[PDB]
Parts: sequence; C-alpha cells; structure tokens
Amino acid sequence: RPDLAWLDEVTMTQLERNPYEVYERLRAEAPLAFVPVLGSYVASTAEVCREVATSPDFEAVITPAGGRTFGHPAIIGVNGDIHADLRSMVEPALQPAEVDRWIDDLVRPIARRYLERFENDGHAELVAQYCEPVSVRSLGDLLGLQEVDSDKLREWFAKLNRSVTNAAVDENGEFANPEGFAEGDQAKAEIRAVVDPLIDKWIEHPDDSAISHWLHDGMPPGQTRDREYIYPTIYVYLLGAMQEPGHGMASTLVGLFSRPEQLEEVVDDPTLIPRAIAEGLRWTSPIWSATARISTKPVTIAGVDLPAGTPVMLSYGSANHDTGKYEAPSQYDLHRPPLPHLAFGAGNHACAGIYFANHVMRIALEELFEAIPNLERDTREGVEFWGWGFRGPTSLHVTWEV
Ligand code: HEM
Ligand SMILES: COc1cccc(OC)c1O
Repeated sequence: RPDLAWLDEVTMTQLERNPYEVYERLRAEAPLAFVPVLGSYVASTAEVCREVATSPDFEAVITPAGGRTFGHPAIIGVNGDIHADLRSMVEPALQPAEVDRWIDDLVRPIARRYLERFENDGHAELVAQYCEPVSVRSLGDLLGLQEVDSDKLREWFAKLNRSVTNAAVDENGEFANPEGFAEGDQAKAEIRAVVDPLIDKWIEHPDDSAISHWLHDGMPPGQTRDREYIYPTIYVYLLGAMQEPGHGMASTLVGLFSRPEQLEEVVDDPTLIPRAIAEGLRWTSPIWSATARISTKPVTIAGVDLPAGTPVMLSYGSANHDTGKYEAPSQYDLHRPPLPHLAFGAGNHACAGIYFANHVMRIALEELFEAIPNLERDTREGVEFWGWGFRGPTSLHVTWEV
C-alpha cells in the first residue's frame, strides 16, 4: 500500500518500547493495515477490532510466534468442537457464582503474606514484590501448583511472553530472531518436568485443583483428557492468566500516581477500586496485541478487500485509545464515564476469566492501600512500560513515611 510506505521502517523494538505513536497513525491512516515487521494485518481501532472479533466471517487463529510457542490445541487458537470442549473445560472455576464463593479466602491471605514482607520498609518495587507474586500465587494455588514457587511462575510467564511476542519477520516473511523461541522451549521443558508428575497423580487421585478438573470434568467414567490435549491451554494460563492481573494492578497504580488527587480519592474510598482498575486496563491494556482472527471467506473490512485465510492481529491496546470513543485517551482519568472497553477482547473468544481477574486485582489493591495508606511513587525512579503483545510497567518503585 503506497501511502503507508513508512510502515516499512517501523521496527519491532520501536513497537515494544512504545507502540502508541505508530498506532495513532494507523488509527487515522488505515484502521486495518499490513505491518511488515509483524508479517500480518493489524486492526487498530475499536470499530475494526470489535468487528473482526465478533464477525461470523472470522474465526480464531494464533499469532505466528504464539503458535511456534504453544502448539495445538491452544484454547486461543482453535474453533468448533475443540474450542467448545476447551471452553467447557476451563469455565467451571471461572463462573461468577463459583468465584464469589472462595475468591476472598484465596487472594486476601496471599496479599497479606506478600505485604508483610515489606510494608514496614518505607520502600518497595511493587511489580516484583507485590503485583506479580499476588497474581501468580493466587492462580497457581487455584490450578493446583501450590508447590511451584512464585519466583518460578514469574520466570515462566516472562520467558513465555518473550517467545510468544517474538513476532519480527524479515524481508522473506521468516522469523527474524529464531533463537528467541529457545527460552520458550526451555520454559515448556521445565513446566513438563514439574507438571507431568502432578497430572500423573491427579489422574489416579482427583482433587479440587483446577487442572485435576480439566482432566476429569465431563469425561466418561475412568477417563481423563489426554495431557497433550490440555498442555497448550496450560501454557496459555502460565503466560497471560499468570501475568495479566499483576500487570493490570501495576498499570492502574501508575495511572493513579499520575493523578495524585485521584489516588487520594481511591485510598479514602476503596469502593472506587473497581472503577480505577477498569480505567487502568483501558489506559494501558495488559493484553495489548496478543490475539488474532483469520477470515474464513473473502471479506471487506475498513475498505480492505481481504481474501479468505487472512490473519488479522487484534491490537486491543490501540483500540482502547480510540479517539472516536475517548477524550485524551493517553491520560489516566478515574472519572471517565464507564464506557465499554476491549481490554478483555470480544466475541466467542473473549476472555474467559474476567470476573476472577477483576476480583484478584481489586482485592490486591484493597489490601495494599489498607496496609500503606500513605503510599507514594518514588519520583527519583522512572517507570518504563514495555511490550507490544503484552504491555505493562517493568518496575514500580514506591516510598512511604514509616
Ligand atoms: C487483567 C487481567 C486479564 C486481561 C486484561 C485479559 C485479557 C484477555 C484478552 C484480551 C483475551 C483475548 C480475547 C480475544 O482475543 O478477543 C483473553 C483471553 C483469555 N483469557 Fe483473559 N485476561 C486477563 C486475565 C485472565 C485470567 C486470570 C484468566 C484465567 C484464570 C484468563 C483466561 C483467559 C482465557 C481462557 C482466554 C482465551 C479465551 C478463548 O480464546 O476462548 N484471563 N484474555
Ligand atoms: C498469546 O497468549 C495469550 C493470549 C491471550 C490470553 C492468554 O492467557 C489468558 C495468553 O497466554
């Protein structure tokens, strides 16, 4: 496309570092555009993302580097009967009535445990010391990985993140950085060594862990889902389900710190924490551009005639800055009206764990503000955000008077 020749000079590092300038141009110039370094069409506006995500003429497809990492059948990358089974497999523990039975007793003790390690220090780096540990320890316990330390769960989702978002392609459409998949492969090898004995035990001795239920639920007597059939969805969980609540927490805190009067409002009135988190997810979407759909027949979208079999990346993080929907979207504003957002996706492949994720983030922020009501950002340190596929702050240094 001639007028978009500038996209030929967009680099993967630029998008990782800050994708918002390029995507602001895309939303104005070409809401559906082929980005050469990504090797794919990308949807940048709310209208196009929503249309593709909910269209009967599209189905799910995994991004190329996502497929290289996860294989088949990743719940995010399959359709039809297999997708229906995998959705029925994961949905029981995510049902709102079920989450509300036990989410407080799960997350609140975990939050307190991590807070107790630093709440009297006067200083902390909240990403590593609080947001990521609460996120992974909560989900890890739900899954049945109680004995996998939070440090290891965090390492796994970091390696899986880098492998899944190793998206850069060269002039021939080939992956430009094939060595970048190696740490994904090594994370998977470590996960197998840890989880295979757990699956061995759950097959014979089912318990209340989610993965035991993934093996046994809805199966004939004495049968379990094959472990090779469920492992790719385990990997999906060990990346985004482990990573994203911690990133949503942290981005919400950075946004609130950027509006000090609003941080004070939320500390004074913790019933505003859910609204603060919803704005945080719009403001810096944790899953920024990590899923995709593929056309199943010829379609015209945003003036582009697409053949059947065309993948389209859903850059929801860009859609959530659509100035057709929001005023000054790069500014965090708790008092924005509660409008629809796309941080959880849309359609049949929309996020399955919204209700759980929102509660994890809410409880974690509740306990943090109760423990450290005078929390302040350490302005001597910068906050850098990183990530095009998944985006969040790489650290969050804070201080408080002890
Ligand atoms: C703030 C935290 C989270 C955010 C922002 C988020 C966002 C998303 C997004 C954008 C997608 C892709 C939707 C699409 O392609 O249209 C997704 C998929 C998914 N998420 Fe969430 N997620 C979060 C946490 C979680 C958690 C904690 C779990 C599990 C306990 C979870 C389970 C899933 C599943 C199973 C899918 C795949 C759905 C499917 O393909 O059918 N997510 N999520
Ligand atoms: C590409 O990887 C993912 C995409 C969307 C959601 C995920 O975890 C829930 C995830 O791991």
